[PDB]
Amino acid sequence: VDICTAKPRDIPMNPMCIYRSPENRRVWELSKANSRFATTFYQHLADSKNDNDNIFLSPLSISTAFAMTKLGACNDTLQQLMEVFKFDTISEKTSDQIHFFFAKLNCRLYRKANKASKLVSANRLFGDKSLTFNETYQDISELVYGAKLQPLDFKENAEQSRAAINKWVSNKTEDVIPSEAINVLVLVNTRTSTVLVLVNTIYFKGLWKSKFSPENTRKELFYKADGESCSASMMYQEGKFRYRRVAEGTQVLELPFKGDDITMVLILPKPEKSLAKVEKELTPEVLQEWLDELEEMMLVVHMPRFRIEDGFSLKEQLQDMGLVDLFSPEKSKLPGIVADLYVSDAFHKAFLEVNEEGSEAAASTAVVIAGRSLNPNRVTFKANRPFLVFIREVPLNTIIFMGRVANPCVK
Ligand SMILES: *[C@@H]1O[C@H](CO)[C@@H](O[C@@H]2O[C@H](CO)[C@@H](O)[C@H](O)[C@H]2NC(C)=O)[C@H](O)[C@H]1NC(C)=O
Ligand SMILES: *[C@@H]1O[C@H](CO)[C@@H](O)[C@H](O)[C@H]1NC(C)=O
Ligand SMILES: *[C@@H]1O[C@H](CO)[C@@H](O)[C@H](O)[C@H]1NC(C)=O
Repeated sequence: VDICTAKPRDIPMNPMCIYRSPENRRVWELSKANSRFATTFYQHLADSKNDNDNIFLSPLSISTAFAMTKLGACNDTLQQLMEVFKFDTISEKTSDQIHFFFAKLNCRLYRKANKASKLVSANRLFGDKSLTFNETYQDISELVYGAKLQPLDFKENAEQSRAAINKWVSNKTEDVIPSEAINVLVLVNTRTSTVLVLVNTIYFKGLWKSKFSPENTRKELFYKADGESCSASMMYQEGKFRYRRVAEGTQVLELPFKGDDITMVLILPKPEKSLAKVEKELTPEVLQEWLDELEEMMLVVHMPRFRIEDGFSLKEQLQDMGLVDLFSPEKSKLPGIVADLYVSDAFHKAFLEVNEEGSEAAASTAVVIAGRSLNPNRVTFKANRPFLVFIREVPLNTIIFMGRVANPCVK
């Protein structure tokens, strides 16, 4: 039974606790949901960080992790999830249906093979070796999120347990891997013993559709939010890119990878406007508006060559966002997982490496453009100051990664 084809009827979905939201078409709406959480969570994460600190994460990964957890959710815990991750914005739907749409979203995201640009997703459950897990939870987790259940000796050998998990992450999350994201959820019982660990991996390998030439790269000044500056490696190139100059100076620019399914969007505000303001103003609706107004346009592209990485606890922000019960040893309601449970820890680790090739291994490459004469009055895009970055799947319109480049300088 292939999920990709299977209809809603074919895949039962024996849901323990069902919840009705207030008042491909579905797959498209889930992406909106997923994107609403993304930008929101980013704003929270941003306010908790310093302006000149880089930010990077994969919100798709996060949504997926907590969607998996939602499988056993019940009562308020269930609702809070549906609300915090905006799953309830798919008007008049139900807990279990969200998982059908995710099965579809995943298919068109990962199963659809044919690269030049590679997007792979790996999910695994690591549950206590000596417990009896609910078979519906098992099956559905496997079916929908392709997550298998591996037993570990959490009780008597937590040390070796951690090793087992890491040996697996390494085999998945860093062939070369220049961009990835890892999400870990620790589920514990009232006794402070690890019952289950949810692990989500997503990583991307993509060659620029219009690659820069290393020969044209040169050390130049990047201007930090602290008013100082440092030496960045500026990549350079001229060409046809989807672009748009929106509200008060802000430049939006799309750089697609080979395949055209996956692209990198940059958001670069004028020198006199702070990235902070833009971040605060970045509502899901505005963002969508910007992506639409994008039109091909010959221009020059000055963009630094960088490697950013990030790591943070999901707990605080998620709580402030409404997700309380799930972390509350007393309130946490996840009955559908074992035949109590609460989330003790939820951390996220990610990094993105970009260069003349794209999200790929640096290479000794050159470029020759022969009979070209471009209007001396063309637009220029010089990212020598902090700018946002998304890596979205266009067809499905989902934000795979996102972050901020506040300092690309390597020193
Ligand atoms: C695992 O949880 C599932 C719900 O996700 C339970 O399945 C239900 O079981 C009850 C009684 O056994 C049936 O009346 C329902 O038809 C089943 N489905 C639903 C959606 O409720 C199941 O009981 C649990 N299994 C174990 C071993 O605890
Ligand atoms: C949770 O939902 C169940 C049935 O879905 C219901 O019986 C119960 O009253 C709700 N609240 C609690 C605290 O169990
Ligand atoms: C992961 O391990 C498998 C063996 O199951 C091996 O075939 C594969 O090459 C490894 N992948 C990476 C990225 O190391």
